[PDB]
Amino acid sequence: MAEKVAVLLGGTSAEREVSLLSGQAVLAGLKEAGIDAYGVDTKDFPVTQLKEQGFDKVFIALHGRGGEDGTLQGVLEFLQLPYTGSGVMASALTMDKLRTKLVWQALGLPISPYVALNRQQFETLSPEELVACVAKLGLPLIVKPSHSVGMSKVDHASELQKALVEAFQHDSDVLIEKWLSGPEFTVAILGDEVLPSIRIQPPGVKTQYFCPSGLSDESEQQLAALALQAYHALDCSGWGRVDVMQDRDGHFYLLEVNTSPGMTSHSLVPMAARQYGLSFSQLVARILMLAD
Amino acid sequence: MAEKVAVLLGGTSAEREVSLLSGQAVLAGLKEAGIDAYGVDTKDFPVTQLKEQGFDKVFIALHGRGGEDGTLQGVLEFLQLPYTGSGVMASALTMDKLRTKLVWQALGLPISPYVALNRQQFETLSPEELVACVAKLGLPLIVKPSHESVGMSKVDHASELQKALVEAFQHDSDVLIEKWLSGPEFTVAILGDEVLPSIRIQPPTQYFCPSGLSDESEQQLAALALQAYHALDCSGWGRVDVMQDRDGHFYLLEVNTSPGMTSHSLVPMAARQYGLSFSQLVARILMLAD
Ligand code: NA
Ligand code: NA
Ligand code: NA
Repeated sequence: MAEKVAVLLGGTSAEREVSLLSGQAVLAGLKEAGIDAYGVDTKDFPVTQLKEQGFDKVFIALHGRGGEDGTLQGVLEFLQLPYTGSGVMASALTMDKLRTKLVWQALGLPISPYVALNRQQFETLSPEELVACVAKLGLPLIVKPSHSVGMSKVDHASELQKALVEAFQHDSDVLIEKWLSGPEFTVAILGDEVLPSIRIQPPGVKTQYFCPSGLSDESEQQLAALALQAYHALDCSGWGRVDVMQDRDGHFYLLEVNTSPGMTSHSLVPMAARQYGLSFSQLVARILMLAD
Repeated sequence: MAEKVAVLLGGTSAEREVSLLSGQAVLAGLKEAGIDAYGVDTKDFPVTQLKEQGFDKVFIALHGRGGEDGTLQGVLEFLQLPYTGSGVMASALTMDKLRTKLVWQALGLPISPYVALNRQQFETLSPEELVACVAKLGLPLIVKPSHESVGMSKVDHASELQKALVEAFQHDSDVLIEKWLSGPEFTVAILGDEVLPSIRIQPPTQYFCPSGLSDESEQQLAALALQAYHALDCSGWGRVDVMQDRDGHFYLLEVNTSPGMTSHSLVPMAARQYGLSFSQLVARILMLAD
């Protein structure tokens, strides 16, 4: 009757080294709570054998490709093992910045004005026609692939073409967004509970996090309700984090949802959890409890 | 070495019997084109061992749960085998009728008026408040769960709504109430970047290909179907289902990411009209997997 829990960690993606640390910490947190957990480095053990190996339940602490993008989640649904975080559709949809935006937009949720361009339009249209496509966005602009690399800030119209070429190296769909002044915030969600937001200050020569975020009580409440809508819009469950950006006018704009967040002692979700009053061990036991 | 190709067929879903027929036909079609293909009934053989067994490539001819919903596609991505049809995101997004509609709607593509309801609203609101939520849709109405038929009804009078909502909320926490459309229904098969000839569907069941539309209407529908398909990130192949209203406007219904491939199915019928044999069809679909 007691459950054997596999903590999937490391793997083969670019984020392997961070995932080893998330996994190690999750493992020690689950053990502290009395959970019969085992570390499973998926670089050396194939996730297709988890069931044969005796596991009843899975905690996902991989990041990036093969971890948070739906592929692993599909394996686990095929094996019929319960697992933490979001299902197939949500894990994959949250990787696609265009379709994430489209869903949010149809629900009237705030996103930064933008224009999407596919490959066929890029090949069809002259640099001057492209400039006219995006004129209503004003300046400056952010150009990026829909699926980080290949991103540029465009300060005037003449710089657009170069930024579009670079972005179309990596993808057949590209986003041109109106630039936002910042700062950036992230909001962790655990089950139905929204945790305290964190303000992020990225380096300029190191990354700094502030929790409490510094927002007014009224702003926090708006941001919390917004994050929760953004998360439910994409059909996320279990847990995740919503990244939001402020503009000069103080309004929030939705960036993305991360469906397998970092769990190292320096990561964001543990920081918000601690501020909410949970120990790391309580956090991980709660995430696991939300898998059924 | 010629590539060894696995044709996944049968499985354990409600559509097993149709998938055995699709798979049998695909198998014979691929062999006729010179492909080294083998039938693999996934009820008896686990898909997680396809690579160990020596397969280089996969043709998906399963339907329904575990075939066209992203889970199988995730196994195959993990194993790094190329496979036919759409990837994980598109396979799974096409099963979520709410999100499919939201994406289409944000792109300005035509869908029928509708209201979405979650479980918390259903528990919160009185039958009369629900009737008022959907009054703007008029009558009759189609009530259905947001994910895969099972809990789906036609509501002819306001008084029937509650019962139809109860039934739908048996199977899902999100439910769609949609305005009924006078028809007829069409389906548009897509193969790579090529749109095939539409088929008109007449429920009593009859299929017409050519569909009977004017050249100009066919062109619009073809362009519309292609946008609908690309909107949801589909690739390889699939079918787009579209419906007319009384004034002839097209409305998008759904995209099917692993269509029937029996000798009597719709995609083979459109392909035959386009000038392809069934063997050519399946060889094309396989070629689009890389
Ligand atoms: Na994700
Ligand atoms: Na699908
Ligand atoms: Na009209």
